[PDB]
Order: sequence, then structure tokens, then C-alpha cells
Amino acid sequence: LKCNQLIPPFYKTCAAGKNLCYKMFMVAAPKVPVKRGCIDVCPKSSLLVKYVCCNTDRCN
Repeated sequence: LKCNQLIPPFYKTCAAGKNLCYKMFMVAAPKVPVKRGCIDVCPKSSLLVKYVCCNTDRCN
């Protein structure tokens, strides 16, 4: 799996174990992403942090 990330080259091949891509948002600023990359499990969202995860190359 390959996921998009904020730092160049803007994408990265996930190590074994990480089969999900994710994007993290901070409330009162959804338009702007805070973190993007590979992950093992989709973190639970809260009132202050939101997570969106997908499982195909560069889907995040």
C-alpha cells in the first residue's frame, strides 16, 4: 500500500502492518489537514480530532 503524506515526495510505501491510509483533522479547521500517512488501525475520532481512513493507494 502507498499513502499520501504532507512531506516530499508526498507519498510513501507503508511498512508491513500498516494497511490503511489516513487523514487527520482538527476541529474548527477541517479544511486544513494536520497529518496524512500510513497506519495500522483507524484512530477513533473525538470532539477535537477527526480521522478518515481508506485502504487503496494514495486514497488519503
